[PDB]
Amino acid sequence: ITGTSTVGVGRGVLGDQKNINTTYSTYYYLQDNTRGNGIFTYDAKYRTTLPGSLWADADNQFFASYDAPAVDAHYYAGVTYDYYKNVHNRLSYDGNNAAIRSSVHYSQGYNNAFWNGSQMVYGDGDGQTFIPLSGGIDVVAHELTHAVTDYTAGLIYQNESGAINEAISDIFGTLVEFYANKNPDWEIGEDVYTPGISGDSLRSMSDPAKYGDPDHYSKRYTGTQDNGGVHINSGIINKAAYLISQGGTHYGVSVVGIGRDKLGKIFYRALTQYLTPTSNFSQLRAAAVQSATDLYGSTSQEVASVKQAFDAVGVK
Ligand SMILES: CC(C)C[C@H](C[Si](O)(O)CNC(=O)CCc1ccccc1)C(=O)N[C@@H](CC(C)C)C(=O)O
Ligand SMILES: [Ca+2]
Ligand SMILES: [Ca+2]
Ligand SMILES: [Ca+2]
Ligand SMILES: [Ca+2]
Ligand SMILES: [Zn+2]
Repeated sequence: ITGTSTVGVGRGVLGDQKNINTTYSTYYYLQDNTRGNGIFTYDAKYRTTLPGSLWADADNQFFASYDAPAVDAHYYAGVTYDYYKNVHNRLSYDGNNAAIRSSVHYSQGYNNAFWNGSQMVYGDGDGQTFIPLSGGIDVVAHELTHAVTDYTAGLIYQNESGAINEAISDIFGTLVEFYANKNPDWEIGEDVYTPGISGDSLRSMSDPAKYGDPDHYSKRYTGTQDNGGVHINSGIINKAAYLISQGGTHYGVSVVGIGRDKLGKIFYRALTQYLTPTSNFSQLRAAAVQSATDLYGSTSQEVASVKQAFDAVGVK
């Protein structure tokens, strides 16, 4: 809508207070005009029709329980946008400042989230397995990254390419988490998962096997579930990414960590320059070393660490 840019205040899923960019026109809307072509947050009102209606508030104060998820989706989207802009010099997911849209309160007791090809969607969870998904910054960034991937490499959502697609989302979701410095970790969705059970998480990048995910190419899932295990085999790449950044010894192979920042640069470059819709793990390996090479030279430690990492997860 057309109106006056302003700032509201509200409480997020975790009960934290924060300021949000809104737009004033009769009502106060969850419309952030400060970022690219804007960030829009909608209310799906427990239905499945999208996107629903642009979030309207009467007083610019979002302290109602029903508001929480909207606050977070809106806020975290902004943070994610900033990350891409500040860090990778990317303007929105399309690189052309496309408007970012999210819908919350999707369905009833919906334990998931997704990028529908046009926007982000978040369920509220059943309150047992999950709480409103937008409460996790890694989650929001994961979703937004799916968009980035779509506009770039276009990795098809199945089998190996789909696993890569997933890993990308986990990696960047994690990097964004570190970027915001919000109790950063190498875990996925710990903030909205099992309300419930402390210390747990949906996925682990540092130790995927902890949750039954493969951490070695030899343990790759080859069935048909999960689109051919896109959310499973991602653990392999996730583990690799972890090693590149943090370093360590996995299956007898030692990897010298190069740090988060370099990890991001390397992966972003691979994503945007070398990956294709049908790329596989092995292709991912080549893209990654090519990027590092481009960035730090063939004889660099960076290239070295990338190689060891892939070796460590049995990806040649
Ligand atoms: C919390 C976690 C990061 C959320 C992830 C969502 Si997703 O974007 O990877 C996949 N979402 C869907 O498949 C929703 C249905 C759909 C809509 C449109 C097109 C295709 C599918 C995530 O990792 N989800 C996985 C784990 C769940 C327990 C949350 C999963 O969906 O398997
Ligand atoms: Ca209000
Ligand atoms: Ca965390
Ligand atoms: Ca996390
Ligand atoms: Ca938990
Ligand atoms: Zn995903």
